[PDB]
Amino acid sequence: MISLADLQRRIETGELSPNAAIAQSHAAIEAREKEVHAFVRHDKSARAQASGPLRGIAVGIKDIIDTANMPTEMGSEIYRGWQPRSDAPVVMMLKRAGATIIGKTTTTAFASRDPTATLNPHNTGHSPGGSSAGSAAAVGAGMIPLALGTQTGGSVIRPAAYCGTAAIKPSFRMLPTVGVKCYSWALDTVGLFGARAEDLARGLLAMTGRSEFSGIVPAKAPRIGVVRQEFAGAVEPAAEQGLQAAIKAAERAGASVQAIDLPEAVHEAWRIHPIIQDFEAHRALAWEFSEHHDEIAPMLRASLDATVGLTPKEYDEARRIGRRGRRELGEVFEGVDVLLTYSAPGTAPAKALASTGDPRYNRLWTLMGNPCVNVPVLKVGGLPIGVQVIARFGNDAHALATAWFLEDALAK
Amino acid sequence: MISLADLQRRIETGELSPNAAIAQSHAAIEAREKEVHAFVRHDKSARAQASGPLRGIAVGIKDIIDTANMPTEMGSEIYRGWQPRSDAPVVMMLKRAGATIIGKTTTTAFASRDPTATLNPHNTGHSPGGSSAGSAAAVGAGMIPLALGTQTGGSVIRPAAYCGTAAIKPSFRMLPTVGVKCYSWALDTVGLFGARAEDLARGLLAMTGRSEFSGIVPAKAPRIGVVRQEFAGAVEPAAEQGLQAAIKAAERAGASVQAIDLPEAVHEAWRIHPIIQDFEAHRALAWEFSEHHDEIAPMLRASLDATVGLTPKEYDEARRIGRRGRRELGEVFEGVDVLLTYSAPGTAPAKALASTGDPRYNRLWTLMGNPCVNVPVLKVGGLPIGVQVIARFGNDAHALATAWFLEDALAK
Repeated sequence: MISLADLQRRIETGELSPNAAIAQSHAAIEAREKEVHAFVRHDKSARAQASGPLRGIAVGIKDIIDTANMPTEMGSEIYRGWQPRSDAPVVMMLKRAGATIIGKTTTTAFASRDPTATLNPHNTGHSPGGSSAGSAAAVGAGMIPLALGTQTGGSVIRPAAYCGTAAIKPSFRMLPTVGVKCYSWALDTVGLFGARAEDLARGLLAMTGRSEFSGIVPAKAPRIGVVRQEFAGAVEPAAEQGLQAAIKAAERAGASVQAIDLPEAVHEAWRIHPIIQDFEAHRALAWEFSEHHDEIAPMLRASLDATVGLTPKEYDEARRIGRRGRRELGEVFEGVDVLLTYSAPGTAPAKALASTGDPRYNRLWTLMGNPCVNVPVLKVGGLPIGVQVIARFGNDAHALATAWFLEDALAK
Repeated sequence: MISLADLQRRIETGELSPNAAIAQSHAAIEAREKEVHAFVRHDKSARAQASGPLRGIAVGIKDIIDTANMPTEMGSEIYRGWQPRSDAPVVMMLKRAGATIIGKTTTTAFASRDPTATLNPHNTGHSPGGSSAGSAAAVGAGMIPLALGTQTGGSVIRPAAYCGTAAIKPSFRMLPTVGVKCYSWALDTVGLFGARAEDLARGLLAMTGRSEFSGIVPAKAPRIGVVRQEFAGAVEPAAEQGLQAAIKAAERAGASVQAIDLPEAVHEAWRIHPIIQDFEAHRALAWEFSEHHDEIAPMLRASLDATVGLTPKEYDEARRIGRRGRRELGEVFEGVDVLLTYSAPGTAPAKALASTGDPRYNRLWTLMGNPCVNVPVLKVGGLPIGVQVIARFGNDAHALATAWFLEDALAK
């Protein structure tokens, strides 16, 4: 994988040149696209910019995020050829910092369950996950140093884990969703994929100019609370293997690790996530569902068909539960600095299964809103396995710091 | 003005057919549109639907709200001829309910300060307000029974007051802002324009399907708390005359009224509203500001050019202040059912002033998120004056009921 921070340093000292950096990505992409299929379209003519901390940095953008110079097809035939007039605010944050929008990465139709044609970089016979399939795969294939994705359920953390890349879903609403196809406005959150926690930090800094992302350093003696989300069902061995590997490394590194169960109110929040997501999806995709029903990809069309009867009443109650869940979650952070849990059910599923994977271990946090970071840990049978690092709402910086601490810990 | 509730009742009993109802609107639009100029576009072929609670009901749509079959030009040359792919969810809520989208109504460029060419229905020498100029003007001129607008500061309540129409800015995020050109995602709220409070209720009931909007009836001996928002400065005579008149009509109607001071924390919220708004505006209109700076309407261009320096730090500080204001504000509602205040600084300004009016008496409530309803009280010099009925967050039904009560109180 390509490191964003690495490129920056090398370019900042004049050791490396922006055009060279960009030329590399163009090469890297051409080197494996026929193998990975992580891009809907690649702008071969894309060139580096003259100034800014991100000059020389190639960025892939999930195709539900508006671009003014390239189509934004939503991973759906309904939007084949569709061309937004403007660039989404998050895209502008990148361009204003000097980034090079190198192409649009694949997304499942309307960022839901329907698999894309993208293949896992580590094993072409497996899925790269969803819905931010291309952003994770392209970064995992060393095609680009950065990529934007989105998460409603687990569309950022899970695919990152599956593809062995670092990634973060910032605190809810920190990054605007303007110009980003909505699935569920109560959940949709923009995310970044990179090589390491550090790369993610430098990215958010460039995009937001927020001091908290400036000079982030690995955390020291982190207070960690491990939650296995029993309420989310049974996990796969490989996943537990990764979590234990991470806990062991962290303890050796000086972290105080303690297992903990989540409040009952949090369990409930995890359970009603689908209610909020699907009820809102019906409003958010009302036009598509009403005028182009049969054109909506199979799986999404099915989940929508099955939920046409969700009511405003049960939806309001679902949101009440969500609020209760957040409140009692904050209390959990009185004792620990971060929570550690699985990033996915296990290794990425074979493409033959026609599944991007179950987001059951990701959804809760998207609803709570806390910042989440995927930390690549190990690989079972060649397929990557990671762990999810979660901090208090609004403390994305500490999440990346601890995620960084953890990365070095695993590096022995 | 055309009453939505009235048309519904007559269509229901069979007294009026949906086709005839829509024909009535096309005609009502034809009759005054040349003198008012409330529509960017009037779809003369728009027909009524056969079923639904809103069959035979024509609705004007503020032009920053996406429509699939008509252009959405955002009141700006930058988006001339811009055609959205999908209808915004709120639009779909109307269509799915059986309504007819009869046209797009004027909006100031990107919903800010730059006046539209629309004229006040009560006196063409005056402003209809803004930024939802056309929606207030069209309903006020008796062209349509309903219209959608938005409010970041006072874009719904103020123009409604100026044009003498009933209107509601529902609780924050109750209506989705998907497909609605964003100015400030922390503030942007969709609102409705109608003849009376009851027409609003019927509109929200059909759009949301929420029971709290079903069977609404005038409130009885409501407990009212009068707030003059001194932090905003003194209001113009006409505005006070209208307020003083509403209090007396209410008291004589059986309601208990009392002057109340707003928590200092709330005053501060009003004060920092501009920071949140302007700071976000810079991210929301990033593409426009960077790629088409000089094409931005003069006034908005000036306010943006003057706030480029706002920082993430002061921004977050303002959001913290806003949240504190929300908490302490809820307290106020433990003693009183609704608050009663001004809708605008006074009567509509003369067009020659090149101003859509000062939003200072509207902005706080948009940040607080409480549902607000404008009640037309009287007219000075032939120009309408209203008062703003405000209920605690999520208590929209009570806001409409009290507004309905007040409407009757004034009819004596």
